[PDB]
Amino acid sequence: GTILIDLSPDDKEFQSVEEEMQSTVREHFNRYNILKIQKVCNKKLWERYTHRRKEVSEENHNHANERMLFHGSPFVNAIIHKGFDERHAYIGGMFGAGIYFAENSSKSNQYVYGISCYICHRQLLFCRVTLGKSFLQMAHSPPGHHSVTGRPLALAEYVIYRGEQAYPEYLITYQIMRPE
Repeated sequence: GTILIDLSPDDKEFQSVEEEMQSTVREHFNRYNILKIQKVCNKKLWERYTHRRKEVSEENHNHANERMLFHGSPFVNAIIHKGFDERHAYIGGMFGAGIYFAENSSKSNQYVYGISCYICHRQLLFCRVTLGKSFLQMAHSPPGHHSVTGRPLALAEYVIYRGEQAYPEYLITYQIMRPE
């Protein structure tokens, strides 16, 4: 029961997600061509998220440690309908078998087509992620912990090992803009 709410570029919510998308771009293109920012409204994927959010709160001194983070994966189209699913994690990842996020849109943009075209439209997710007690760096969370924060330039990555601790709130259809 997923319904996509298309946001007007004149809407404060659109501009918020637009600036957050554009301002978090670093260099390893310069700016993005933001085409479509849609809200993801699924009552069951939401009640599943919030239920888990409260579980983590009670295990972390009444602090969910919630963050808005970007996500890229070949599974975006499936995620918005079936929710995040740790079962589809990669066994050999640097931080084990978890779902990867980043606070830089440009980081998540790397993982859109698995692990240089200006024409083909891309999609990222801008998600609510419950980090809870994040371990600074494997199969699951370490004991007493709910997420992994990594920092391998030195760009921050965040990994969860339970699909229900993230909700794909915004679907951003965009292109990387050609440097003039």
